Amino acid sequence: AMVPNVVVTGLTLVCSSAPGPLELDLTGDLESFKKQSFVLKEGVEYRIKISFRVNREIVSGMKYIQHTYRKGVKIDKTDYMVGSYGPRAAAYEFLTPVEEAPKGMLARGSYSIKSRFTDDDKTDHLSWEWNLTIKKDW
Repeated sequence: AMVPNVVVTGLTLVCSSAPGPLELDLTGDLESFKKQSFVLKEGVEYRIKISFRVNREIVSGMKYIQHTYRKGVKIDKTDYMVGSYGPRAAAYEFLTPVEEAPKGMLARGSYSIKSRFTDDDKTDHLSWEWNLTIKKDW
């Protein structure tokens, strides 16, 4: 009861080219993302931004983990060391390095991503699943 020490609040694809917002509110119903997708134009640059709050005490070794699937088949895994954080009023933001969306006809289509935010105590701060659809155009 009932403000947890760590609350993962959002995922955003930061993409200058995109004509609309690309945000998941992670304080919401996580199951809903499975039938939703972010659309990205092929080859566009973007970062993933994870927003999270620390409310009471230091947390060490925060880590963001992504696994990428295509048609239910695992194709990639990436781990990002986020670091050690103490409490503060404002949400922290972790940004992945710039990446490009896949490009070329064979690579277009939908991909699913399983995301986890954890720490060196292996706490399941949040796990969620979301989809990315790569298209010729926005």
